[PDB]
Amino acid sequence: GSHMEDFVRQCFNPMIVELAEKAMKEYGEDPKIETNKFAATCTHLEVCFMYSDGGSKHRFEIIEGRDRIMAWTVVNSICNTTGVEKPKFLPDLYDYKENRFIEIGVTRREVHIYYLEKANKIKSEKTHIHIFSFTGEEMATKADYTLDEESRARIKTRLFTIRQEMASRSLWDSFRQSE
Ligand SMILES: C[C@H](C[C@@H](C[C@H](C[C@@H](C[C@@H](CCN1CCCC1=O)N1CCCC1=O)N1CCCC1=O)N1CCCC1=O)N1CCCC1=O)N1CCCC1=O
Ligand SMILES: Nc1ncnc2c1ncn2CCNC(=O)c1nc([C@@H]2CCCN2C(=O)OCc2ccccc2)[nH]c(=O)c1O
Ligand SMILES: [Mn+2]
Ligand SMILES: [Mn+2]
Repeated sequence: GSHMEDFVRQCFNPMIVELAEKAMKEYGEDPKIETNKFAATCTHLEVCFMYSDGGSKHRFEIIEGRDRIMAWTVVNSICNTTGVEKPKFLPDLYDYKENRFIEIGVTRREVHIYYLEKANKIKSEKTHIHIFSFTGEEMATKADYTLDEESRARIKTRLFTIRQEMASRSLWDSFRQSE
């Protein structure tokens, strides 16, 4: 295998690793080759799941982690349930409390840079955007951060723990440059 793949398997829990493998193979990418994107898929997955964990019991409909056609099935149902507009791109969550889809981003640049790319690419206006970084920074639409401070602070801490673990294994440099 590879050093990055070995690190991913001992860093994330097996359920996350399995969902990342499925999501990567579903789009023609092999986790054993594109190991940097393998780490980023695991990171993005865990962040979405910690995010959904931060709300109430039945607040978030998780979209990420499902297969493509079932994910769009849940989106069509949410749209016909509440009446919100069907987004052009697959989001990560839906907030039943605020009635909006959420796109979650985990970047290795300025949260402003990645927000600008995502906000211009989405072009749906209704989809709420929330970006985390590997340095503790976050940016969200209308400065509305959805969750309480304690839940967001846990995610940031986890991201920085992943960053330190990669550097100890001298993997962080190629990982930050691969994005
Ligand atoms: C035991 C516990 C594991 C976590 C798992 C949970 C993520 C997520 C799990 C899967 C369900 C699998 N599939 C396959 C298709 C149908 C389907 O449903 N997916 C992915 C798509 C949506 C979904 O449901 N789920 C399940 C319940 C709610 C949820 O979000 N979460 C949430 C926090 C971080 C994390 O990983 N659980 C289970 C419930 C409580 C909990 O925390 N562990 C092990 C040690 C650490 C830990 O937390
Ligand atoms: N190569 C593919 N690997 C898995 N899933 C893929 C994929 N191509 C498409 N999908 C499914 C639909 N896209 C997303 O869900 C999605 N995309 C994006 C960005 C922004 C523009 C395109 N993009 C992209 O290429 O994915 C990057 C990526 C990598 C790991 C984990 C999540 C995302 N950032 C999201 O935070 C996100 O959730
Ligand atoms: Mn997604
Ligand atoms: Mn996302």
